[PDB]
Amino acid sequence: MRLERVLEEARAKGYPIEDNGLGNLWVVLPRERFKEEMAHYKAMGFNFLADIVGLDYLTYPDPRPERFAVVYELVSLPGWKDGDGSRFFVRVYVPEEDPRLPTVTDLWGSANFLEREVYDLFGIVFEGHPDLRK
Ligand SMILES: [Ca+2]
Ligand SMILES: [Ca+2]
Ligand SMILES: [Ca+2]
Repeated sequence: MRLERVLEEARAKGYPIEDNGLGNLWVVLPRERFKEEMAHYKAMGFNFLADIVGLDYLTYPDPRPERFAVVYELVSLPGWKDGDGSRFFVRVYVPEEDPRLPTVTDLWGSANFLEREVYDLFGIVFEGHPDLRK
């Protein structure tokens, strides 16, 4: 199952893993490794980017590595016929000094809309997005 492999790689690379006991898993990626790993997840068969959620930790009581984070919902869709239903979240922290991430619109077509919603809401730039060049 793809999710086993995702977690094995995260453990080996020292990327933080989080669970909520309800079957939801998070892998925290450093911004410097984000695009390479997203491309690897696509190659592994996470063919559906379901969602991107922007987060602002300003005013919440527990310190985080950065003010902002972006969360991606990746899915291996159970169908034709590889694809096993694996689903997990990627979280990447984004510095307030440089609120910027690589686009993944080259990997998933749903990213066009999802990234634009986050840019409009938080001002986080998805560099390379067809609407956000320059
Ligand atoms: Ca969902
Ligand atoms: Ca969702
Ligand atoms: Ca959503």
